[PDB]
Amino acid sequence: PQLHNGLDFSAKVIQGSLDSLPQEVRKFVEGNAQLCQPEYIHICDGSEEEYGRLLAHMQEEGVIRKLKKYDNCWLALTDPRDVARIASKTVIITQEQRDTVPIPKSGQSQLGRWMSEEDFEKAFNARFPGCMKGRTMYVIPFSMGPLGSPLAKIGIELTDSPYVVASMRIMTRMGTSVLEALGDGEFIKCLHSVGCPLPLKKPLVNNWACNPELTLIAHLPDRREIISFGSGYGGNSLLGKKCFALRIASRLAKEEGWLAEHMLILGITNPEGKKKYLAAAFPSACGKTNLAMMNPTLPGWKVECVGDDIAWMKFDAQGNLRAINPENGFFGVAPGTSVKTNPNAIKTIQKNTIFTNVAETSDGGVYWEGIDEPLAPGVTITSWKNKEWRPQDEEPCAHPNSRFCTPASQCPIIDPAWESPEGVPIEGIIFGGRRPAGVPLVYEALSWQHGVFVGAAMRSEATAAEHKGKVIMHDPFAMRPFFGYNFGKYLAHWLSMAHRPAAKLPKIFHVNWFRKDKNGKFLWPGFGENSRVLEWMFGRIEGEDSAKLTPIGYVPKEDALNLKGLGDVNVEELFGISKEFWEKEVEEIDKYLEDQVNADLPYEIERELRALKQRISQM
Ligand SMILES: Nc1nc2c(ncn2[C@@H]2O[C@H](COP(=O)(O)OP(=O)(O)OP(=O)(O)O)[C@@H](O)[C@H]2O)c(=O)[nH]1
Ligand SMILES: [Mn+2]
Ligand SMILES: [Mn+2]
Ligand SMILES: [Mn+2]
Ligand code: NA
Repeated sequence: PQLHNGLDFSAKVIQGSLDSLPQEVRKFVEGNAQLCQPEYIHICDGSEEEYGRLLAHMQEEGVIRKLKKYDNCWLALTDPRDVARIASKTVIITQEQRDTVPIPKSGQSQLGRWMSEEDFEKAFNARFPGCMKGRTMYVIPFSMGPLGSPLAKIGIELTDSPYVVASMRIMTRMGTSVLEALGDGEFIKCLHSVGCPLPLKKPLVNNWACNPELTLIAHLPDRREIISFGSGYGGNSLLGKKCFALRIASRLAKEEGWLAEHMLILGITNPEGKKKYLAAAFPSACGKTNLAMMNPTLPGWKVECVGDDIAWMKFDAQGNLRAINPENGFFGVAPGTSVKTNPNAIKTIQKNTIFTNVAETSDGGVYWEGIDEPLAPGVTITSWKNKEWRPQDEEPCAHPNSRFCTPASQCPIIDPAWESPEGVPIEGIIFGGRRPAGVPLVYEALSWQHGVFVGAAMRSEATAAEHKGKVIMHDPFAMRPFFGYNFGKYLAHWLSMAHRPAAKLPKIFHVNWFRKDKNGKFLWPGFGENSRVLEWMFGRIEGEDSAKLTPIGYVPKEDALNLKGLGDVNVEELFGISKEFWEKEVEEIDKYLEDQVNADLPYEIERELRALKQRISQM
């Protein structure tokens, strides 16, 4: 069917067969093989054999090290220039800027970053041609969600990184069964290159291929495409993790009437054996993963994990808000993780786990700040920078957002319905973040509309490449880095859920684990003690008379919370609501919503802001 042997890359296939791919999958693979000029094409099958060899190869090349203390665990240390998502290089392309972000009255939008089609075409042409020369293009067929679930979506990721392949096997469902399930159906096109064709133009740092200068993570929702160049790390390279999971999915969700959110999903069971599912949106550094796998301090209570990071939610015919975890593993922040703060994570990560940018102990174990396991005298620490490290050094031993990448199936408190194709019925949505002052331990929204306002108004003390130290910033719905489209329209979409006939709208709560006294000490012990707060939400969903009305919403009554074992807890200060603080809070929210959202702000949000101002004025 051709004049030469040009567009057929069969000769370069080293696993699988181009003939076995669906027609549109093949076109995507061969079009990008022509552009990127990889040496080989490896069609991934997801098999155990594929994985072990892939790992052994990366070991054979010094890309990863085997962690000899554990069962089949591996360490990758990156180039320090490639250590997180870079917000300024993360862009969404649409015809009109306003469909992607509201137009800010001053400075930049804090709610997204748009690039024109024209600008993106130029950027793409400056990056991808020839970018995989001398490397293998891996073809990763993957499902976001349980295979065959009506809530699941399929992608194909092309990548030149075996680290991506290994990690995507953990974090998504991938391999031949996905290609079988897909047939000729639609899929998200995911294109990734580390941007270091051979022979290398620049020196390789720490055996970690990347192109910081040209790093660009792009999303083209109208084309169903994600195109990412120059980073090998995390949400920039595992294109399911955030690019698909939140940015593309939230736009699909908008079109199709569902929700794609930065939320954990947990199941909680009381001492009577009654069970409920809760979703919670907190920003990075605010403890979704701790909550999602909680070991509850309260006797007789049980928490089970459905997911720790992404929730895809859609109302079913009965009106239940059904949530799936579209991921297959946990991509968790390592620092701060311990038997104390997260015993169930510790049990999950002892096998078949890939660690990135953590420290290594001389006996081949993992180490990081806050691990709360002292070492035997004589055991030394190699930092994530590959150097020897002593506890009194300036630098930390692990990168502060270093990660583990671990199969979800290995969590000992994994919910037996975590892969159920219909999802789990969410009865409560929880918002929260780090507020050192003013915001009490827990409150409950007065209505759905108020609850959406509470999500919209979220602020949190965030912590390096965008500012020095900790600073309180807006992070509505914990989605500030992740909106697929105009935030004002996202709020409208949330509000519209109230007009679905027979919808069983979840109760909305806001939490604050991080309130501090005058001297900077935490008022609330947190972690497993947060079961006490979950108990109250549970009772509130059951309609128990355990709430006192305040201007910000409902709070627990005096003695409504079980504080047995916690007699030193300053409840006065921890639940205190100051008129002065809240006058300032509503003024600041007003200014932020005006500046950042303006003409796209829904009426209902403006009304909730007025209502809150009014309630505060009567204090
Ligand atoms: N004081 C206090 N700190 C907590 C609590 N729960 C979690 N943390 C802290 O939150 C941090 C861990 O949160 P992360 O794992 O970054 O949060 P996450 O929401 O899972 O973030 P991503 O995985 O990036 O989405 C550590 O600093 C913990 O000490 C709590 O109940 N109280
Ligand atoms: Mn080699
Ligand atoms: Mn997490
Ligand atoms: Mn996250
Ligand atoms: Na390395």
